[PDB]
Parts: sequence; structure tokens; C-alpha cells
Amino acid sequence: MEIDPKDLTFLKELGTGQFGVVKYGKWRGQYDVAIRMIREGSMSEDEFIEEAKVMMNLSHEKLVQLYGVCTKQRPIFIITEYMANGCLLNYLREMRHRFQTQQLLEMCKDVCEAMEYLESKQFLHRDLAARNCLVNDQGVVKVSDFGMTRYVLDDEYTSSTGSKFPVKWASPEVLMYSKFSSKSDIWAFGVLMWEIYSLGKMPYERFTNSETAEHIAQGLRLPRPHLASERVYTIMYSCWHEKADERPSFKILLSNILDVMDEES
Ligand SMILES: Nc1ncnc2c1c(-c1ccc(Oc3ccccc3)cc1)nn2[C@@H]1CCCN(C(=O)C2CC2)C1
Repeated sequence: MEIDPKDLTFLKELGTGQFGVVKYGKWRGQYDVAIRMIREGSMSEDEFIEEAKVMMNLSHEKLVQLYGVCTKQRPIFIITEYMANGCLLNYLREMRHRFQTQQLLEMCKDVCEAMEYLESKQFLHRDLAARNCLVNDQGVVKVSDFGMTRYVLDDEYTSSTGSKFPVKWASPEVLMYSKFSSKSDIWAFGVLMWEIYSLGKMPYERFTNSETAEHIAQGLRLPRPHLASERVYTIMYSCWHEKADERPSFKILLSNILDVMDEES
């Protein structure tokens, strides 16, 4: 819903992100919130606003809840749930030896649940990666920056050959056909699981983007992480089938995850 800045407070700077500056603050006094001030010239604003209204109506425990926006001024403000531990990539790296495989599988269950809810709303992420996931005060992982890439103006960020495109999270049909689907979000989720169990290593760290794309096209798949059991690897590997229809939905994935977690008890 629209928010009157009268009801917001700026209390601390959290840093500038990929899609504009972000600050920590309080909404209506009692609500811990993270206020993003969108950059200017980066997004198709009207379209972006309408999609913001759609992502505002999305609610789920494992989705960074969106509380509102301030759009009748510029820069647009986006008021979101405050995730105290920041991006999942750095949470993974700072607490590298501070994790047990039970916690890793939990973070994957968290993400998979959020993506199964996004799947059921016919809403695509288009850029699922650890750098777009956040961690709260209790250690739970939640997805964020979902659907943001549909409205980015920089063609480097959007085109298949753009210098900033996340090829290393992209399915073959996204690199070759630009055919984003829930199956491409599933491929990306597979890569994300690999990030988690790798404790935040860059997939295909030393391959150039082109080299990665071609290797993927010819059958290359990420190596089983050291911290991944053969069952976890089987699960993240099923996301990376060459044929899109052969990949399991997020629901079937969540079921497999809970079966393995139960057997990991
Ligand atoms: N909420 C938050 N809490 C805490 N830090 C947050 C954030 C957001 C954020 C704000 C608004 C959002 O708007 C959305 C939400 C969902 C979908 C689309 C847009 C989505 C995310 N960004 N940052 C930080 C910003 C700079 C770098 N960061 C670090 O941690 C540094 C230590 C590495 C993360």
C-alpha cells in the first residue's frame, strides 16, 4: 500500500545496492523496516510501479514481505521487511564454519518454500541467486528482489549477452531463447542450492560468461559440493535437466527436501 513518508523514519544507512540505495529505519514507530530509494533512470517506473503493486499483494513467511511504496514522489521509495543479516551470500561467507548441514538444508527448504509460493502465483523471479536472498534475526532465509529484472533499462543487465547478465544462474533456454519460465527459476534454484552448500562460492568462478554458456550447452554441470550429501546433490542436479519439461516443480522439490531432512534426523 501507499505510504506517507510522514510515517517513516530514517535511522541508519545499510548501504547502496544494485537497484538503488537502502537504509534501515522504523515505519509508524513500531515497525522495523528497510527503505530502498530506487536509483533514477534505471527502471521503467510506471510499469515498475504496477508490478510493485502486484508484488505487494504477495505474502508468505519465506518471502521478504513488501509493506509499501512511496511513488507520488521521486525517487520511488520501497518499504520492505527488515532483514538484519543482509544478503545471503555474505551471511554464508561470514558464518562459513558456523553452519551445520542441517542448517544448510533448512536454508534450502526456506528458499524452496518461497519459490513454491511464487510458482503458485504464476510469478517469476528471473534472477534467483544468493545475492538476492536475505537473512533475518533468527537465521531464516527469504527471497527478495523478485521480478525486479523485468523492468531494468540497462540492456547489459537484461540482454542475453549483456556484460551484467547472470548467465551462471541461467537455463539454456534463457541464454538461447530468452524463454523465462518457472522451470528457469527452478534451474536457478538448483544453482542457488549449490551456492548454499558451497558456502557462497561463485558457480563456474573461473569460466568467462561465454565459456559457461557454451559448457552448459554441451552438458557441463556444477560439481557436487563437499558439504553436499549425494541425496542433496541428486536434488539440486534434478533442477539442471537440459529439457525444461523434465525438471520438477518447486512443490515436488520441497517434498524431496523434506523427505531428505526427515531422513537426516
Ligand atoms: N530489506 C533489507 N534488509 C537489510 N539489508 C538490505 C535490505 C535490502 C532490500 C531493500 C529493499 C528491497 O525491495 C524489494 C524487496 C523484494 C522484491 C523487490 C524489491 C529488497 C532488498 N537491501 N539490503 C542491503 C542493501 C546493500 C547491501 N546489503 C548488505 O547486506 C551488505 C553487507 C553486504 C543488503
